[PDB]
Amino acid sequence: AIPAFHPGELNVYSAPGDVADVSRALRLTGRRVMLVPTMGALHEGHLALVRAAKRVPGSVVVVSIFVNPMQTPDDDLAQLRAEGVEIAFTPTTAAMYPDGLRTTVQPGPLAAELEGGPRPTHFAGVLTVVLKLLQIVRPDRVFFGEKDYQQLVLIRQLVADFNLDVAVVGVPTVREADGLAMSSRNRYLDPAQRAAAVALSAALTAAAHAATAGAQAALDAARAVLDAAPGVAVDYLELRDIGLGPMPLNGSGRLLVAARLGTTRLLDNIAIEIG
Amino acid sequence: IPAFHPGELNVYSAPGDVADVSRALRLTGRRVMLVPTMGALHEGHLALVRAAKRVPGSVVVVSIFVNPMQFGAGGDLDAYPRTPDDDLAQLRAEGVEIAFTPTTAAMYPDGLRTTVQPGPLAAELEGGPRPTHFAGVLTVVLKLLQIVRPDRVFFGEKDYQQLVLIRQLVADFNLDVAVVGVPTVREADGLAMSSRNRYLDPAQRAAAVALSAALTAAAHAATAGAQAALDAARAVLDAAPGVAVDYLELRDIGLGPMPLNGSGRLLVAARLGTTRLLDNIAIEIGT
Ligand SMILES: Cc1nn(C)c2sc(C(=O)O)cc12
Ligand SMILES: Cc1nn(C)c2sc(C(=O)O)cc12
Ligand SMILES: Cc1nn(C)c2sc(C(=O)O)cc12
Repeated sequence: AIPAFHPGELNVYSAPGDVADVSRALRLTGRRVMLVPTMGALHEGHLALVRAAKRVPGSVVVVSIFVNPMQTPDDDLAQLRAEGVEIAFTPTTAAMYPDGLRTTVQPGPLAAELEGGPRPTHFAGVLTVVLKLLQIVRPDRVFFGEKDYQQLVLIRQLVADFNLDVAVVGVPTVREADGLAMSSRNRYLDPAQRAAAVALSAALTAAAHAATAGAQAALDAARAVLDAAPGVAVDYLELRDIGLGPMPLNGSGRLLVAARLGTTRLLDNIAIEIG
Repeated sequence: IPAFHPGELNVYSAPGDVADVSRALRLTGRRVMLVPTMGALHEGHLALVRAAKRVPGSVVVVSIFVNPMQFGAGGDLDAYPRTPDDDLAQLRAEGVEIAFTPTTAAMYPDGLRTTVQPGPLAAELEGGPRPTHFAGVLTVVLKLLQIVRPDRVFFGEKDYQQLVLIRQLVADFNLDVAVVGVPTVREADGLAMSSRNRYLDPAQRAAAVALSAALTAAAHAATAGAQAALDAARAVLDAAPGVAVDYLELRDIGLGPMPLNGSGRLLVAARLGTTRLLDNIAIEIGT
């Protein structure tokens, strides 16, 4: 028997088999199943993922809330109900890992770069759980923010390399009024830190406009903006091609930055068109 | 989609071709059965095919791919037997409707990039000296499952450790396929079917009955306990000219981090000249 599913309401499932059976039943009814993976503590950046999913005609939206051990609940659910989301998938760690940590996904060597410097197993955790959610839910499209750009690229590698049939959709970063990318970590910044933190996005938009004068100009403009900020310890500032290989001499790229303010690590990135 | 002719063998090399045919067949009600192979087909493989065929309304996909990722060496990949003409002929005789024969480039356009890391079972038994072998196997099997999206996938008990690892892949990644293990098909004297038996000369083929003889002796000895079962098998292997044993191990049925209770699996690997042969059997201890 298919688990209970009430159309137009928020249906919450905590068992992977339940959400798997309801998703498969809905697919058979002529719905397109959209998956929005999250770790809860939802903010407007997560809601942009939800809204992008909802606009696909025929969509049913599944939002998973799972804190990976390997990479309020009531508040989150209320936010999803207010968005018209019909399915939330809220499994326990033991439901996700009933045999513990066993077969995992090994990322390619991109996972050791950039964010993988301080956290060399983070992406193996992310890709393992993303793979599992994709198999449980079997969505037609899966939605991820561009803010975690290296994650997004590695996800696309997973999908290509394991021949997954899902479409991966990147959704542009949602930003505070001064450009700071949204994050639950922003609230930990004191006022001097929060003022300094706008240097990340300001550096990146300066670089994207400087880029008519070429790659070096784009990088030097971003470095000058970051150098104008106090208490911003830059971990990296890298211009790469769109798939995070070496930047080509012109054309399309991506500029990524990460920095520590006090004990809080912030990331941002932007599209760059060289010349 | 490309062309699909029922009651005929349709051969697709392009992953996208077999994926589109598979999805179209599933959409019309047929259940899709996958039998992954490395070619060089013998009656062991045909038993998997026959098991697949008997599932009602099934369409059978047999894949043939010598997977370079599960080979290290040392020339093992180049030496693997390739008999493509006979393979497709056998499949036509068995009434299989789909053969999937992808190229290396189609499977690995980016080389080795994201891969499957098996659990600790992969570092034991066959994996002890070949620590990357089962990562190769699981990577290729995951890709085939995603390409074909079968309802059921068929593997031999012959390669028992592989089968157990594929059940772990399926469970651990929440794959929506059922894994069917098919019992080992044997020559009249007991020798397990294998695409390596072709490398046994007459003397080695005669000597090689010792593996199956040892294992069935142990299974019967096992009414007297584990030591009795192991010592019976060791005796038979010891009496065999030119069999060099690499391991003889009695484990729990899942080969995992748990001791033997009542039900076990006894596994052997041995070398006859340069030919390495495997076999295994169910063991029931005592009562
Ligand atoms: C910032 C931000 N913008 N968006 C679309 C997203 S999705 C997300 C997330 O952590 O999933 C963060 C953000
Ligand atoms: C403000 C702001 N900061 N960043 C990194 C970007 S990207 C962007 C945009 O319109 O693409 C606006 C902004
Ligand atoms: C003959 C023979 N050798 N072996 C290992 C086995 S397992 C078996 C069986 O019928 O279950 C028969 C045989």
